[PDB]
Amino acid sequence: ESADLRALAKHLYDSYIKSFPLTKAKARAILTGKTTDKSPFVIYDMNSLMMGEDKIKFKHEVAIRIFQGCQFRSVEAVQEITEYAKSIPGFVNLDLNDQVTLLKYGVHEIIYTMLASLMNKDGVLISEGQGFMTREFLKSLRKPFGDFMEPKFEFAVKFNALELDDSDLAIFIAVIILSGDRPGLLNVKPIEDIQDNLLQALELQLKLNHPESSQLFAKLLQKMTDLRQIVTEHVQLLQVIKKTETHPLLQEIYKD
Amino acid sequence: ESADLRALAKHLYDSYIKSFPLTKAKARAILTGKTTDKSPFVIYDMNSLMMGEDKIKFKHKEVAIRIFQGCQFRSVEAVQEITEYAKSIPGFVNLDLNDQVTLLKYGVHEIIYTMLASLMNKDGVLISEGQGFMTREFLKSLRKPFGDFMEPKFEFAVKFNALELDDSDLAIFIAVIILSGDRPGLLNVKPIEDIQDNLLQALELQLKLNHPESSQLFAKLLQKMTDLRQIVTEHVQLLQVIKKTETDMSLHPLLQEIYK
Ligand SMILES: Cc1c(C)c2c(c(C)c1O)CC[C@](C)(COc1ccc(C[C@@H]3SC(=O)NC3=O)cc1)O2
Repeated sequence: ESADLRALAKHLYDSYIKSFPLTKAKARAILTGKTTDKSPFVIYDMNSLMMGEDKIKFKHEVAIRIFQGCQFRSVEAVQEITEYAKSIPGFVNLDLNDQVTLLKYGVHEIIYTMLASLMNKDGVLISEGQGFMTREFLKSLRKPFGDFMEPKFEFAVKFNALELDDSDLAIFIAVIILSGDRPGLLNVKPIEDIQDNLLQALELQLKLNHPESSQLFAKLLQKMTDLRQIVTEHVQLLQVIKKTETHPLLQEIYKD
Repeated sequence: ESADLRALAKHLYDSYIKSFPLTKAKARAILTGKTTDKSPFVIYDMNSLMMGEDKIKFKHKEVAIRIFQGCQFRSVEAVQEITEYAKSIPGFVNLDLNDQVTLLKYGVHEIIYTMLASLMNKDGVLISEGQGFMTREFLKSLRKPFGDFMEPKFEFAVKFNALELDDSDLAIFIAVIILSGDRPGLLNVKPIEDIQDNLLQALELQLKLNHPESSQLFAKLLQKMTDLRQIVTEHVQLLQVIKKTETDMSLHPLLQEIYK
């Protein structure tokens, strides 16, 4: 019944709010919004990063130090997503090796998804939204690194064209984690039974929440392919990056 | 209204029977055994193959290369049919002309491997209008580069075939593929994207009437549009290996053009 999907929907939004500090509705204000409640330090020069890097609350060559920090968050979101996943009804009851797998692979698609929420066409928010690093600056970086985030900007700008909100992404995010075609799973029926349930709940969500936006649920699913390619070809930089910087205890934190 | 979509569902099925002579319904009857009039000749090793040329017509220099140029000739004949089918898609011929070409350049191969599964099972694939059948094992067993071309298509086919789509559904899905905004180099994307909402609308309603028990098949089907791109990519690159280990073997120009 609809009452049950609407239930599971509210459920997942709630976990989404608890598990994820910086929400999209929150970041949208902080971004180009007109609210003067605060003003993120903008990073645009080389002469503004190191001037910001003194006054900010960062926890850590420049083209490399910039990369490493985008890796500090990846290791953070990995935890936020994991905690969110545990609240997805049935996820903890799956076989445990299977949970690790679903998360091993979904993490990289969940990250770029919610990164699109901190992104507009000119840059991206940083450090809980206390920063905005311009896209023009990120292109300007040493050749192994200059096209690091350019694909994610390009993809974000399309994904945001959909005008999803946090209530939409919550159910969307969940569908990714339950992909059920990940390498190496062992009991696949329950993963799919859950995904079907979430995919149902997504469909009713966008229909209730964007009745004018027609066939939006169908457009959203094909953005999941756009993601699987972003991640495919993001690994191809992440391998070639192991052909530049060439820590022991740190490499263990960041390994893969 | 419902009925507008069911009319568009019928129109595309009708173009589909007329544009493709090897439907999934023909393929599935040859493969099963519903007959003794349409049984195929099976090519399980080299020695079969020289006999199959006696008993079937293949207008075909070594074996891995002639089998491969075999796939080329068929590919070219495949593009010609999809180009024909595309022309029947309401609105497609009304687009900007440089865009028709673009949608076709990028869509033609996602579609080939889609309807290739119609002709595949776990054990092999139908060749020559269904007159033959080449074991997956034989295809894995060809010379170092070529014995890998068919395998991911076999892999995609076994998952895809599991959806149990018939021709009435595939006709709509093929047309959802062609009309894609996401194609690089497209001039005016809104009129394309507007068509596809309607094609998608049709596919959603079609997949529900034709497959009620099968929950979320529309969703599930839209997902496998990911696996196609991954097979095109894997091909394009492995196709570049051949053209430089094999600088004597040629490439049909149509294929050559639609391959940037
Ligand atoms: C003689 C013959 C063969 C050998 C045959 C097929 C037919 C119809 C034949 O008549 C079809 C299945 C098939 C396994 C070919 O299936 C493929 C079709 C396309 C492709 C990709 C090619 S490669 C390229 O550069 N562009 C393509 O379409 C690979 C396998 O082998």
